[PDB]
Amino acid sequence: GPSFPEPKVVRSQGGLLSLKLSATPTPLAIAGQRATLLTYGGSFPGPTLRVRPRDTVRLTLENRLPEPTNLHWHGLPISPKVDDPFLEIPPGESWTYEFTVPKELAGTFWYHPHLHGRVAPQLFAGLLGALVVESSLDAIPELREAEEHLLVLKDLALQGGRPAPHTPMDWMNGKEGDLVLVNGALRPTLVAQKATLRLRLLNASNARYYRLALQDHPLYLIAADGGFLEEPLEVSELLLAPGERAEVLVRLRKEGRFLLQALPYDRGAMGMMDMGGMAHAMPQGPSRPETLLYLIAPKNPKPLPLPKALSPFPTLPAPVVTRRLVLTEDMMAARFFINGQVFDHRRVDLKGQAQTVEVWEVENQGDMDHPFHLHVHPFQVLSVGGRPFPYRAWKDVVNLKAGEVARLLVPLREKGRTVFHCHIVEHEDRGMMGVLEVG
Amino acid sequence: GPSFPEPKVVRSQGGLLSLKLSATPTPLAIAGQRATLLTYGGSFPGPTLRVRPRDTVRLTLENRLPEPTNLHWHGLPISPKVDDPFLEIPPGESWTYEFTVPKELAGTFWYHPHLHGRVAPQLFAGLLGALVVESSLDAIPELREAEEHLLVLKDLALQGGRPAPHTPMDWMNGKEGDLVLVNGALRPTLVAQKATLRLRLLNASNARYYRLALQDHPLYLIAADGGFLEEPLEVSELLLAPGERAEVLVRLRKEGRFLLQALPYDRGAMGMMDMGGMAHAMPQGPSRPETLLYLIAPKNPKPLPLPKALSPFPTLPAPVVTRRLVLTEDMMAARFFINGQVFDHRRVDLKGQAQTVEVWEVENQGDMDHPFHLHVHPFQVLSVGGRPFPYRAWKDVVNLKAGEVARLLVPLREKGRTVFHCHIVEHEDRGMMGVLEVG
Ligand SMILES: [Cu+2]
Ligand SMILES: [Cu+2]
Ligand SMILES: [Cu+2]
Ligand SMILES: [Cu+2]
Ligand SMILES: [Cu+2]
Ligand SMILES: [Cu+2]
Ligand code: NA
Ligand code: NA
Repeated sequence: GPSFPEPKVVRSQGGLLSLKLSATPTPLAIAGQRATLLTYGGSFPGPTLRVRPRDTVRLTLENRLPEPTNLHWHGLPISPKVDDPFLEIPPGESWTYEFTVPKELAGTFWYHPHLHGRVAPQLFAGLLGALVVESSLDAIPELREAEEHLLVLKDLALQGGRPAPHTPMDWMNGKEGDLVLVNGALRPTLVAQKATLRLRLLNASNARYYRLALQDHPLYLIAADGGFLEEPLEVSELLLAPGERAEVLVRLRKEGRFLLQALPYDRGAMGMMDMGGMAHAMPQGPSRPETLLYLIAPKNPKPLPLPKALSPFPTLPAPVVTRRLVLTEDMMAARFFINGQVFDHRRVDLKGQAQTVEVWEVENQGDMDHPFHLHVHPFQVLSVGGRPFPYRAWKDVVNLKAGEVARLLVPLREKGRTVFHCHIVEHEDRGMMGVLEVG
Repeated sequence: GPSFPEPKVVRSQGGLLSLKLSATPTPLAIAGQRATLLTYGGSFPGPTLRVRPRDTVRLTLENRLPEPTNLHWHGLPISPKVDDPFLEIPPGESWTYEFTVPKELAGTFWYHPHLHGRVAPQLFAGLLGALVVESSLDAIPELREAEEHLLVLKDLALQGGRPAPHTPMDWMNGKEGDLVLVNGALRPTLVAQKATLRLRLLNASNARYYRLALQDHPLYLIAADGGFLEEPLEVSELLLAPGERAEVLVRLRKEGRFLLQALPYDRGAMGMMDMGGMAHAMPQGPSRPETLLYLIAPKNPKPLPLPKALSPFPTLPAPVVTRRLVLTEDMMAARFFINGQVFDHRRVDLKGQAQTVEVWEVENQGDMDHPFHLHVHPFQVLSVGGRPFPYRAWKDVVNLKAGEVARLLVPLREKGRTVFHCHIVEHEDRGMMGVLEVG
């Protein structure tokens, strides 16, 4: 096959993407070993769905798991009566998700389970795939002529040919695995044929962070989670927290082999030590460095010029309310709170008005990083930690280090009940989620 | 009382020290709190016995403990039929130790239990005291005019008003306590009246090391465990392992307060950690620094000159045998071995000839420091770690860091069966001891 493995793509046909996917235990070969994973469509990752604005998506999910499941269309600003976080599909039953792709939308999204209390084991076991909304901006020559690849960043641990079970410490920290994979492959080689690469990046891990750096090269950020930036932004590295997406241009500077690495990053995970008094919690410290892939540049690379502009970011109306959402932890209990409470699907926590804009100040009073996700209503990050964000783009996950406040501008779009939660999915399963009702 | 607490002294009378001591649980005040310790003579430390060469010692030990006990006359080159490591005194019974102090002897010795398998809890709980053999060398003016003090270095931990029980990790590492005491007092003040101090130092701890340093001052070593050096040796610090003794002169240089500290020292103690894989053993690292006492210098101090010479060290006959004793560990089992075996009181390990000299090469193939002690037969340390020792003096404990070989010259003195063992007494109780028979 191609040197660089990527999920099989399913494209809409005549404006319609109509697909049946089964969620099923499936034996496959991964990373050189045989294992049984839980997959969509028989593969890990699941198939990439590729659509255009105004397409209809009709996706029938057949549940062939031994427990209930559902889908979250992560990042899509659609109705929460479709992207329904409270729906349960029982074992053996099916449900059809049908929606229209919004007109003003572009970027890399993804789909995965969202059945409260069971997300972390289901996502860890292999249930996820990407959704790409292609744009008329993809026709500008500086993007059209780039070589495009999707990179699904997802780690795994195997025991006895199956995904390793969650331990109590995994529920506290979020589970990370020793197999650090790209598109389900272990350290694949990308032999570039063009000097400019357009890489769509997805962190579909439960909890692992990827502090991305390409040896000898900057990255040019052109899209965040939910849409394009206004112009490319040069960065020396790019941190992708669980659930985040980014698109970058890589301008290969000379022939050679360059490693794409996940550099050391300390997200605040904890271990336990006994040194005579004790036992007491102790920081794990930064992750060990990982090589994600080997990038081989072509001969005599001459990259395209960067695009001067991408998409202007919308002018938003003045906001009508400011909200404050404080994140705290009880690590030894593995319980996680928003404003002092754990999720309860019967309780509405915030009530807002469709088509108004809100300012959300989300404050991490814990010691771990927490990547905060809001369904249905993409947001503009204004500042995090008191530092203004250096670009304007739609996001739907924002990472908070210990102590930091993020200030978000949140236009409320579709009416209905939806949720916001930490995207360390173990923390969501363990309570760090609340309910927003938009009317 | 005097600003500097020291154990009460019992002196021989007319050439005879005849004393009844009871080993008993005794309520006392220590470090500002009430506790019940196991004591000799009603005190912690026990009374200091002070004798001269050729004195007779007649000590009746009455056992008022709930378990058997005995005495080891640590460092005295007397008969192992008196200093009998196999003798058991049952609860409520008494035994009289009677011996003559050897003619060619001087220094600081001590007494403590040596009933195999029960040493560590009995010593930790308070059962120990010092024995001083005074010398005609003490009359030379450079020692006579010095101010003399004994410093018994011994730590403790209390729980519920009693010595803290041993945990499994204590049996592996040797138990250290958070109360780091001098003569049973917490950080006492020594207000010096003379400019030269002669300090007798005893490490009577189960396992704690004392890396001794006096602020702003060197120490002048004048005696090791079992006798004088040939001349004073200037040192910037002095490591005293469990069971070791030293005598030093301190020459106070100016008015002021100087701390005597136990500086950080890593003896190889281990803890346990769980960081996601695990649980696995991890080094504790160096001890935290401790202040042992506050030393107040007098006004306008003018120290005496040092003695030019002390005692010539004996010329020993050429040795007739070389022995090799290899120390190893099974830390997770808390088992400790010499040449692959644990102690067995029925098994003789070495057979030597009285009045010959032997070379013992003791090799630490473990990762912890081990302070190796031989009963009855004081030795001359030639080298440790391949470094020649910088002085000649009688020792009876030699500390080995991980990997190090000590080469000892061992004149065999009294006939009979005796033992050698680690003086981390938990390691002796857990097997690191063997039997020497001299005939
Ligand atoms: Cu998600
Ligand atoms: Cu969600
Ligand atoms: Cu979290
Ligand atoms: Cu001893
Ligand atoms: Cu002994
Ligand atoms: Cu030892
Ligand atoms: Na299938
Ligand atoms: Na008593």
